[PDB]
Amino acid sequence: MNYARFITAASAARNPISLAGGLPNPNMFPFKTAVITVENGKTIQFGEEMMKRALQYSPSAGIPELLSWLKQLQIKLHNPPTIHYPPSQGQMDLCVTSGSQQGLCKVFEMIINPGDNVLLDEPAYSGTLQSLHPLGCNIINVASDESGIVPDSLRDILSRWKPEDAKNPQKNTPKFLYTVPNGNNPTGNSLTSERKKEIYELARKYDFLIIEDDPYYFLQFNKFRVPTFLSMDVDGRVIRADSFSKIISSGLRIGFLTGPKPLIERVILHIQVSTLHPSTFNQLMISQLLHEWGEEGFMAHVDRVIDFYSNQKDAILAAADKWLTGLAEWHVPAAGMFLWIKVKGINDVKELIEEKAVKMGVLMLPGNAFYVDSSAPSPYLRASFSSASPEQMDVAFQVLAQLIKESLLV
Ligand SMILES: Cc1ncc(COP(=O)(O)O)c(CNc2cc3ccccc3n(O)c2=O)c1O
Ligand SMILES: [Cl-]
Repeated sequence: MNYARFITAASAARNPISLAGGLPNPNMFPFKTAVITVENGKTIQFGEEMMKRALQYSPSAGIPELLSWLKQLQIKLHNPPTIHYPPSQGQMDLCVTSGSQQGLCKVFEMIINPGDNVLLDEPAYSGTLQSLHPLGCNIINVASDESGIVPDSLRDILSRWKPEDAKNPQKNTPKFLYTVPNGNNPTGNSLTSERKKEIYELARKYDFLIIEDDPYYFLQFNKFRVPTFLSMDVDGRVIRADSFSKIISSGLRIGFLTGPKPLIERVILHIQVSTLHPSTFNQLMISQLLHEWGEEGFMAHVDRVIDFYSNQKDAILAAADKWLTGLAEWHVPAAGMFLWIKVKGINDVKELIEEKAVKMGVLMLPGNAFYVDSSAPSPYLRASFSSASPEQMDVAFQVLAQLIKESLLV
C-alpha cells in the first residue's frame, strides 16, 4: 500500500536527570487531590502523585494504559487483519483524540487538496460537511436508503474511472468514501454485513480509503452487532473513528482513531502542533474507571445504555404513530439517537421550525443542515430521542402535527 498518494504535501512535510524537559514544575499546580464516584462501579482516587501526573503534559497519541485498553478492545471487538502487518503495510495503530471530531477533521485535513473527489452519502453529518466544505473537495453524492449506501450507486459512480487510474496522478480518483455505518446522523439508518462487503470490495477495485465514522456503534438496537469495515480491512484502507461521547462523556472530549500506522502517525504529528495531547486528567479519568470495570464491566454499561435509548426509540415512535398519523414518513431508527421525519405535502420545512415550531416551545433541526447544498429545500426533520420524556415527545408531536396542517391549508 502507498499512503503518500492519499496524503497532502504539507502532511508528508510534517515532522516529529534532564534539563531538556520543557515541562512546568508539577508541585506548582493548585489542584492537589481528587475523588470521583461512579454508579454500579467503584471509586476513583487521584492521590498527590496521580494528580501531579493528571495535571502535567501527556504522550500526545494518548496515555499508555488508555491506548493499551482501547487496543485490546479494538482486537476483542474487530480483530482487524492489519494487527500484525508491517508498519508500512498499514499495521493497526490507535490514537486518542479530543473527541472523535478531532480524529475525523485531522484525517480530512491530511488528505484533501482543493479539487480532490470525496465519496459520501447525503444526508450526512453537519459537522463533517462543515469540515470538508472549506477544504476544496468535490463531494460526489452516493445514493442511500433504509439499509444505507447502495453498493450499486457507488458501483455506477466508480464506472467513471478505470481501476488502474488510482495509480495515475492526472486521474482524480476518489481519495476516500465517508460513512456512518450505524445509526447515521440524521437518518438513523445502519448498513448490512452484505452491503459493507460489496462496498469494501468496491474500495479494493478502485483502491480508495474508507473513513468509518462510527460514534453510535455501541448504541445498536440490532441485538448482534454488525461486523465493521475495520473488522474486514485486509488491505489497510480503513481509518475508523470511535467516540466515548455517546456512552461515557461528550463533555470530557476523549475520542479514538484506529487505522494504518503511517496514516495515524500523520494525524498524531498534526495534533503535536495543535492541542499537543487530550486532557491527561480526563484520559486517566476514563482509563482508571474502564480498567477496574473490565470488558464485562464495559459491556454491562453498554447494554444498560442501549436499552435506555431502545425505550426512547420505542417512545418517540409510539408518539409519531399517534400524531404524525399520515402527515409524514419515517423509518424505524436502526441505531443511535435520531428520528428522521419526511413531512408530507411540503417542499421546505425550515420555515415552520425556526419561525412556527420554536414560538410553540418545540424545537427540532431542519434537514437543510445535512446536505452539501444547504440552500435547496428540505421537507425533513431530525428529532432526538436522546433526552425528551415520552410526555415531552407527545406534547412536541401534537404541536408539530398542528403546524404540518396549517401549511397544508396554503
Ligand atoms: C457522526 C458524528 N461524528 C462526530 C461527532 C462528534 O463526535 P464527538 O466529538 O465524539 O462527540 C458527532 C456528534 N454529533 C453531534 C454532536 C453535537 C454536539 C453539540 C451540539 C449538537 C450536536 N449535534 O447536533 C450532533 O449531531 C457525530 O454525530
Ligand atoms: Cl479524472
